[PDB]
Amino acid sequence: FKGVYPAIITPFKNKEVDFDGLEENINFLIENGVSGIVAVGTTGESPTLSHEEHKKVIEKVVDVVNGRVQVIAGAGSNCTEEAIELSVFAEDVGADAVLSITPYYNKPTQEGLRKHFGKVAESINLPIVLYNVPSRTAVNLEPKTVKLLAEEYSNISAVKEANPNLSQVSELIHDAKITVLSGNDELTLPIIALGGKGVISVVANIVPKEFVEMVNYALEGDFEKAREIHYKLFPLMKAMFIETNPIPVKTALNMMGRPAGELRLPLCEMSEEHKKILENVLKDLGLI
Amino acid sequence: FKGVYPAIITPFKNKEVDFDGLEENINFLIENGVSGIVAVGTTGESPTLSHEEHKKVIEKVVDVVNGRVQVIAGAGSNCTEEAIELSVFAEDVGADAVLSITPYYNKPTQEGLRKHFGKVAESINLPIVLYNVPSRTAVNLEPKTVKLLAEEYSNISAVKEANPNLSQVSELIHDAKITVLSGNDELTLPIIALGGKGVISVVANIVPKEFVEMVNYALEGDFEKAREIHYKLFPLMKAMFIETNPIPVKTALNMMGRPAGELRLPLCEMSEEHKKILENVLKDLGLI
Amino acid sequence: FKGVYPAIITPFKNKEVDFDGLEENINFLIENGVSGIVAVGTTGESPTLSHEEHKKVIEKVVDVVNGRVQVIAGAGSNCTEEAIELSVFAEDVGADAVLSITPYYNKPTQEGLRKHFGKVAESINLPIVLYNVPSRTAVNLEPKTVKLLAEEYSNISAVKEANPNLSQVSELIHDAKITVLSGNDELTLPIIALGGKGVISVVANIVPKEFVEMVNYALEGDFEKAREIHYKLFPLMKAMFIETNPIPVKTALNMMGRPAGELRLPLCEMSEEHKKILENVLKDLGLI
Amino acid sequence: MFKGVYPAIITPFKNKEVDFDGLEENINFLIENGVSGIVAVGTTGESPTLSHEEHKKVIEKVVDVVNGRVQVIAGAGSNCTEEAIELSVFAEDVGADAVLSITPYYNKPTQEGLRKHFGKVAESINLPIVLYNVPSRTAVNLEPKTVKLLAEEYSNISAVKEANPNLSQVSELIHDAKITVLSGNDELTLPIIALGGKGVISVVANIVPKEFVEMVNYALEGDFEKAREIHYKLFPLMKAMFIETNPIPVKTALNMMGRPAGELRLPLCEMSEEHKKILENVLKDLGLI
Repeated sequence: FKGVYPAIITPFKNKEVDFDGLEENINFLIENGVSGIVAVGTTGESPTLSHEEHKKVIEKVVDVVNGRVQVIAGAGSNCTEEAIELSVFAEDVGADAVLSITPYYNKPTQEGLRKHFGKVAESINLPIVLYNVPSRTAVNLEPKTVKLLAEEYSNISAVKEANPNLSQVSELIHDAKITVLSGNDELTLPIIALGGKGVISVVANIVPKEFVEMVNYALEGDFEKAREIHYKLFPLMKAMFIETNPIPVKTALNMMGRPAGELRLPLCEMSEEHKKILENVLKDLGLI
Repeated sequence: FKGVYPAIITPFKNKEVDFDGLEENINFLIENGVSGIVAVGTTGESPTLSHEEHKKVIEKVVDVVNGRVQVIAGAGSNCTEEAIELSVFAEDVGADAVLSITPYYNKPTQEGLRKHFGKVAESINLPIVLYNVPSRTAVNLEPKTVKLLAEEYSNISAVKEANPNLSQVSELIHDAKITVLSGNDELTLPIIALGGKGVISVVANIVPKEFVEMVNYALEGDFEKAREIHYKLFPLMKAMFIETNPIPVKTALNMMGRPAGELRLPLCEMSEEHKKILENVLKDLGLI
Repeated sequence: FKGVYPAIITPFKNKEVDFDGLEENINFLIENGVSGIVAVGTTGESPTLSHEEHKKVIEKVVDVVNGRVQVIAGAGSNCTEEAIELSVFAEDVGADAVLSITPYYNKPTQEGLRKHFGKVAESINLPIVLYNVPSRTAVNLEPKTVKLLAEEYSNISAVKEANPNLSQVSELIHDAKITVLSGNDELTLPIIALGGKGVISVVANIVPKEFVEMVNYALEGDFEKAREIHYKLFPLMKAMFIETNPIPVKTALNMMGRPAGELRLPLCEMSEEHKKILENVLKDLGLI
Repeated sequence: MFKGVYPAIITPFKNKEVDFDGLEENINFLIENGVSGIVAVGTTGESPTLSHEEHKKVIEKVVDVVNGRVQVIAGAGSNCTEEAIELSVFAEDVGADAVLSITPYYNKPTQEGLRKHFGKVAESINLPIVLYNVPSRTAVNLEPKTVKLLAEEYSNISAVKEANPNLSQVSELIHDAKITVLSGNDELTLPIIALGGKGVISVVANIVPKEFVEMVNYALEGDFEKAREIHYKLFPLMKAMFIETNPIPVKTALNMMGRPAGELRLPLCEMSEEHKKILENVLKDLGLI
């Protein structure tokens, strides 16, 4: 795993997944140089997709990409048995990897997380991206735990790290001997300087070419040029979290006239104050 | 809503729900004076129950209780369509009310929270208990949002408040359109002192009788007698969070030889260290 | 220690301590039922008094009170040498107790705190009220450290507890080593329910009579009547922290035409937005 | 401007008194090793536990010993505005090159209170001023909007030592401020420079000045492959520097290495036996013994 992997939105139309818009979105991202696509993660609205829709979206992404970039299937759950069914499906349907979130809400212990991901890792042969986002899940996947997992299971391959405490990123790089992927667009630059190898990205849905450029300069070690793009995208990056992801990214795509449509409850339209702000940021970049 | 409402565990035996054990537990609680039972909440491991088991547990609680005390059924979800469907089922199956958790993990705005709970309120005629636990969900249901909800829908009746900042409870009581139930055993006494009317409780699975008396003292305004049971049980209350609920409560029940059985992954067995502490707490109380 | 001790403001006039206003304020609070006076704490702007103003304000409080009620002198500092000096001064000048805050900013360890408070307790024969407020000091004085202090030093007699996690208060009460005084006006009712014996108060500066009545109702165990006043005063109690104390309380006292005067930098006049909220709260109470 | 590595020097004590000879010897050690400047009597220097007179004499000793070879930044912050002015005026009068000025701690002023506070400091002197933000100690966060107003009004508001570990605060400063950002966290120094910061005010540069200077110069020149190598080699040491509250670990470490430090002043006190051993092993691993 290296470079930019947009966490793609799931577009909706007439209350159903918009499979055609999906294809068009995927092809857009591929023309602009992304290394891969993460299907049905948080930005894909996994919580509000039926079991059956989650499967059809993954299959659609696998079928459209048709090997041109890595397809990473969202397969996390806070129920271990479900995380297994999903991971096995991702392998069977032809995904190249699995993104597996730490169980949210039920708050397992570190031993719980170890056991949980261990089952997941044993269930499939695919590379697994562990996904840590304490601010949403109420649990922090500790580096020592990842080190144990990584040393037991060769397919445990990377961490998408969205803990904003970057000394966790140092511990992972130093002790854990795992690939770190940024889980926060705005921390991608400093995480890559730390040893990080890429990013699973929200904003790359909107500006894939520029984000790909930025990340490529950061990987090459050209931070002067990376910073230039970072600072240019900086207001857009802030606007991506002006309300909870994916409310902003879908709003922005609608404003640009790209496929996205409605958010599913309990997610809902941005405030007007917030819209105008995003509106202005998009205008400043000449995106609309 | 008034008094002690144990949030019951879901006992397991041979990877299946222990229906006889459930029945044994319910009658134990009823016989010790609880006002009602909360089925398949987070203490009942709802995250790791199948859709089928969820419905079967609630049906069994309804049928065993047989109108004797209130049955409040867990029916929340971070997907609104799923919340509506669970709530409809609880009504159709004969439950007296619905416990509805704020969407966890996807972090809806206050407006999205209001829309989510509105859809739930509109789907059923049963009284609804809203459930706020920011330390698990990563979202705080604000008192002004409860106020707007209780104003719009007459079946929005109570809030199980587990926010540990008791100014939020004072604000709920002040902006007075709902009954406040303690969502934390150890804060039950000060929450009733503030004007709370009961508790949805973990510890009441273990010491139903004593907790019922404490609460009744607090409700009567006799805090000297209430404090005396609070303090007797204080070490027990702490041990109930020595690891993530329901790990300790199930552990404790197994210890006492009562129906409980295993935890489902990613929840797992307590530390040897932590069990020793729990064991000793239990022993000092003559429960083992 | 029992009942209501206002932490009095230090009024200023023409850039100097307003000793007459001070006298007038003290007399007003005594006439309206307070149990004592806390001089030159945080609410009295101790960080912005010179060393000589600090000693003078305390001397004046001692002199005006003239033994009528207990005088508790702010002493204490994040430098142990200064804390001893301040404490020995309080004794020499005729105060009845000392209020001693945990060192702020320099973050000593629990062992550091024990040694700091030990040196203070050895330096004087007066009773000492420990002051814990992690939200300001960046340090939490653990109940086990209090237990240890109280066991070694018989003049460590109380803790002013401003940690809003009321489990910490339950722990302090369970050890029964020490009197608990509320450090937060709005948590006074629930803290007394838990076994607290009173409050070091901000809002008592504004409504001494009403707050004294609330607190006595609570100490007698009449929570029905305690609740009535707590809810009557709730919007005021919130207004008291709408910005950092003592900016609201001095603002309210000036609006009321009582001695208070200017705030010393870095504290400064409240926002116009916050002034409007406070003024309406004072008007609702008939205080302006 | 401010650039490169500025250690926040300890104040060494001998027999309950500031150890001036030890202080001199520490200063020359750091200068020998290529530091850009010295930060005197900040938190690492136990500013809370020094007398007024010790504070003054310590800054005086630092100015004199340094003798213009490197920049001297004098800690002169207080949570009392009148005292912050006084300390600042003194730093200028005595010959320091710059003032470090911490957001008032404990009393929790509002943003506007902070602006007015730093405004009075800035009006009091002509020295460049480094604003120090460290919410984990002060209970307050100086917002980039507030820094931007300061810098727009006062030409001598020159840098921020940023110890807030939320690094998008750092990119908000780089993006909006026009102030120099200095790292306030040894372990975040490398990612802060990547974001465009220009150096660090450092605890660990007291122990390994030559290594830190060179890691920083690599990160400054944009050679992150080599910055990373030194960052990870020092990573256990950087964590040890906060194993207990700074400056407990750094002084414990200097004493272990037989360099001037001596005792901590209450309420600071000796490290636990368990923490001592962890520190010792990391010192042993780097061969600092």
